This record gives sequence, structure tokens and C-alpha cells, in this order.
Amino acid sequence: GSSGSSGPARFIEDVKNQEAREGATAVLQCELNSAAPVEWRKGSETLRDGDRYSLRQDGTKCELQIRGLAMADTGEYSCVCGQERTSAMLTVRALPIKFTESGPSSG
Repeated sequence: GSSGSSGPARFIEDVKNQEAREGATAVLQCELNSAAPVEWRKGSETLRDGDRYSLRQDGTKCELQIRGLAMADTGEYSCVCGQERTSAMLTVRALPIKFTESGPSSG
């Protein structure tokens, strides 16, 4: 009766910034006011569940994993579910190079 509306879903909870060292697996989770699908984007691009990407939803909550985090991957991801969408900067902290120092004790 009153305020009778239904259809599109809005992201009640915006994902949190993403941070993981190179060669890691990011995880973007969010929540919706109502059971609805989503489209995990990236640097202005649409992503899809596959080998590297893993999108999992549980009713109103969503999830997206990124296997193979690299310097390039470092970008901005947005989860769209209709008219609105979220965003969480993903920083890929390059792993500490295992550079082997050589010290023959000469100088």
C-alpha cells in the first residue's frame, strides 16, 4: 500500500578498500538491500567469473576474488547491480624482491 516500490537493488554497503601483496588473491565483498545480481568491473571494464576471477553471491551479499594480483592489476574496481555501484581502490604492494647480495669481503 504505502511506499509500495520494488525492482532495482541498491548497494546498502559499499565494499572496503582492497590491499594485497603481489601474487595474492584479492577479495571484494558487498551487500544489497535485496537479492540481486552484480557485475564486478575494473579500471572501466566488466569482469566475469572464471579461472582468475571468482564471483560468489549469497542472497544479498556478493564476493569477487582476483587470482594473480600484479602491479598492473592495481586499479579501481566497481560492483554494479543496476543503477548504482560501489568502488574500492585495489593496491598491489609489490613483494620484497629476494635480491641476493654479494659480499666477498673485498669492498
